[PDB]
Amino acid sequence: SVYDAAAQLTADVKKDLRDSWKVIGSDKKGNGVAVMTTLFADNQETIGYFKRLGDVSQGMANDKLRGHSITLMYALQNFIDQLDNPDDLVCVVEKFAVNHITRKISAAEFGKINGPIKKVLASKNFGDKYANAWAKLVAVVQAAL
Amino acid sequence: SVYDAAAQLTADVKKDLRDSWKVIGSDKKGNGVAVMTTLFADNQETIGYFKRLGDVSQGMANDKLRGHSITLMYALQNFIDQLDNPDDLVCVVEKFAVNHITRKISAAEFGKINGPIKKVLASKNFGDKYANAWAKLVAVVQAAL
Ligand code: HEM
Ligand code: HEM
Repeated sequence: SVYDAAAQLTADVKKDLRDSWKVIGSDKKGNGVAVMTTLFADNQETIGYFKRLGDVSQGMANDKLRGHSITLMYALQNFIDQLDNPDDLVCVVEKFAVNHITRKISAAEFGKINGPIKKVLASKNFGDKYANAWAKLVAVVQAAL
Repeated sequence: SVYDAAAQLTADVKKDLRDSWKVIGSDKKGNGVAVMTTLFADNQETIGYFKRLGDVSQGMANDKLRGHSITLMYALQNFIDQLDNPDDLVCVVEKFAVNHITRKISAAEFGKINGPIKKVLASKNFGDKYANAWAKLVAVVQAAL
């Protein structure tokens, strides 16, 4: 249930998400591409899903990858801005869920993003505490897949 | 090209875009739904394209329409944030262009959004000057369609 998952976002979790987002969200282009490139390096078996982006090994130099990456960060910004209202968070999460259900992405594969996020957070000095907080948010999307 | 269209947005245009967005973008749920509902009211022929959203006449009550509307406002937020870097604005614009090209939305049809935006701006007292500024931004997307 996406509703039960959304309920797991307690006061403490929401604070950690906001505090860390102030930092990671300050450079959407750079951190977005870093998240994506890490995903492709750590789980090479997912590259096949992104054929539309072309050669993702080019990183920041790939225009399609950069556009996709920046937009991905705005999806996260969207989630963070809906933390105050469970009903609105749910409706936006289900919106992006569809975008992935159409690409045949399961909850298990969607979860492969936790690794990259934890690595990007660690590079900015945010440890496991924040990684776990973000994992709970990703869990809300997984519940809708 | 899309670059020429984007590279043409002047300082005065960007200023009016940012000033009006500070207001219109402050309530993404309320103004986003207002935009979508206005589009359906004035251009009833577009209703069929949004069958995935269900009964759009339900407005705010429709969770799918609400999720779509809030998300659309973040697409505009994305554009606004990339105004000072034409290279970044272009790659995000082309990304959203693909989303509509896949739905067979022509440049002319995409332009139907100008009416709704003009009316929403007007509801907050932003006149023709501001409406013209937004049509210039919508034109950057049309250059990609
Ligand atoms: C925090 C986690 C993630 C977020 C918020 C997210 C967000 C997005 C967004 C906003 C889009 C564009 C939707 C569209 O225009 O159709 C997208 C596309 C996509 N996502 Fe994700 N995504 C996430 C994780 C993943 C993961 C882990 C995978 C694969 C294992 C995945 C696979 C895809 C694919 C295949 C596309 C289509 C790319 C294209 O052809 O343009 N996503 N995602
Ligand atoms: C200010 C201009 C507009 C913006 C910023 C915008 C933005 C968006 C975004 C973010 C999506 C979701 C893409 C996805 O996840 O697949 C979307 C979907 C869509 N848009 Fe637009 N759009 C605009 C104008 C229009 C207009 C005027 C039309 C109709 C003539 C149109 C037709 C569609 C359709 C049919 C969908 C698919 C909806 C669905 O089934 O989920 N858009 N738009």
